[PDB]
This record gives sequence, structure tokens and C-alpha cells, in this order.
Amino acid sequence: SAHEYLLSASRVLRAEELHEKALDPFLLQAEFFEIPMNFVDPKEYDIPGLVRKNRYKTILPNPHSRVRLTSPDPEDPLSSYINANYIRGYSGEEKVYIATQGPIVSTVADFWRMVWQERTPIIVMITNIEEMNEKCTEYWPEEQVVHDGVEITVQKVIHTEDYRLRLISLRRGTEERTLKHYWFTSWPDQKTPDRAPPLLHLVREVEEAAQQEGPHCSPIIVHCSAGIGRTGCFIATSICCQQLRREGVVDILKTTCQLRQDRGGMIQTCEQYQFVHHAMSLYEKQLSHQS
Ligand SMILES: N=C(N)Nc1cc(C2CCNCC2)cc(C(F)(F)F)c1
Repeated sequence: SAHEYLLSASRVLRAEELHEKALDPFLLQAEFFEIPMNFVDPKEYDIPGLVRKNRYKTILPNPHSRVRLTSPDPEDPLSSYINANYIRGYSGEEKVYIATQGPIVSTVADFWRMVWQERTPIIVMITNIEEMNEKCTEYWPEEQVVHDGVEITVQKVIHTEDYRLRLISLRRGTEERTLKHYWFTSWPDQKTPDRAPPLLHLVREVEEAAQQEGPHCSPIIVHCSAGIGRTGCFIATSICCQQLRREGVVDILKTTCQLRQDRGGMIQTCEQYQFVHHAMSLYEKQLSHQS
């Protein structure tokens, strides 16, 4: 009955309701704990054989939206597998994002094969610097590296207060591509409203960069550690910004349900759920300040 709940659950919020809702743990908790996680039944996968590709045995990609790696390799039976899902965006548009776990030593090459296959123009990495080499490895070179005949070069490193932006070139055969890599370093320990502005600013900077891709922007890869918590927060904020700007309302509950349908467990905790409301409440204030 979880599928039907996720299809119909909705809580349209107007501006005044949104500011109050963000500061209402009583209403937020009751709403959040009613949402099914939609975790994949482990029977869908050969759990013992995938231990080197999955960070957590209970966090699996929902088969229907799973990102399949089509590049051939007959020697490796796991070359087609990656713990990643296609995520619908604003107005249910298909493949707007890819939510995936932070690459591990054994999945760095798989991650770059996904980047190439999908023609990904933007990668959003959500961490803290103290979590490095643990919650996420440094899968990019200092200057240049070759993965699966794909030359990966870091052309520029742009340091900002809350993120490091890398301009990356990708080359294989006669093809040459560009990539924007946003390494967000200000994910907070405590999801208080004063910590929401860097997340909203990153969301809006990424949106402006996606606009520059023109129509038919290829999937934006978003990753944290398990690829559901912080990833869910970023993506829900990204979708709800477009909804607030175009419809003058936000439906965080419906957005969270659409995310859960695509990948089980998107937005893991009620603190993360409230954080999205804090970010949306702040965006409404920013919009009112130019109105
Ligand atoms: N719709 C897609 N395939 N990509 C995609 C396009 C957009 C643009 C933003 C400007 N309005 C038109 C849509 C924004 C984003 C995102 F916010 F995530 F960054 C992703």
C-alpha cells in the first residue's frame, strides 16, 4: 500500500504556511514518519555477490529506475552494476538527476563510466572535509588520469566559502566534453536555519549552470555517502525552488514522495526534512525581497 500512498500524498504550502511549517517540529514529525521509505526488498539482488559495490546492504537501487552501465566488459560480470538511480525532476520530468552513493575505491572506474555514458554536465558532491577518504573518496585526479580509455583532466579549481568548483574535461576517441564538479563542504552537523543559506546558494548556482546547458540538459549526478540523505535534501530543494518560482507554492511532501518512488529512503531523517523546509522558507524570503 506504500506505492499508492506515495502516488497521492500532497501538502501544498503557500508562503505564510511555509515559514511557520519550517519552524513546526510537531507538524513536521507527524508528516515525515507517515511517509514510507520504499526501501528495496533485498530479494531483488544477489546481496552476497554485490558486497564490493554497495556501501550498505540495505541501501539498494530500485530496479525500475536503476542506472545500468551499458559499456561492454565480458570479463567482469558486475561491470553493468552501480548503486545509482535516475531521479525525476520538476513536474515529473524523467532523468533530471542521478542519485548515487559516494564512490568507493572499487567503484571509482564505474562512477566515471556512468559520467561518460550519461553525458553528465554537472556533479554535486555533498560532504565535510573531515569525512574525506571515508564517507567519499577523492575520485578525481590532482591534474590528469585515464579511466577506461577516458582522459579526465581538472582544468581549474575555483574556491568559494562553501564549495570548490572544478572545471573538468573528459576525452575518449574523437569526443571531448566539459563538466562542472561542485564539492559542497558546508553540510552541517546541526540542521538549524542559519546553516540553510549555503545549501540554497549551491542549489541556485547549480540551477543557473543547468540553464546554461540549454534545453535537454543531461542528468545531474548528486552524491553523498549512501546517496539518499544529503542527496535527497539537495534534489528536493532543487525541485521545490522551481515550483515556488513558477507556481508560487511548494509541495515538499509530494516532492519527497516522488523522490522515494525513484530511490528508496530519499531524505533519511526528520532533521533533513525540516532542513529542506528551512531552505524553502529562506528562498521565499529572497523572492519576496525582489518582489
Ligand atoms: N530539466 C533538466 N533535464 N535539467 C535541469 C534543467 C533546469 C532548468 C532551470 C531553468 N528553468 C528550466 C529548467 C534546472 C535543473 C536543476 F535545477 F536541477 F539544476 C536541471
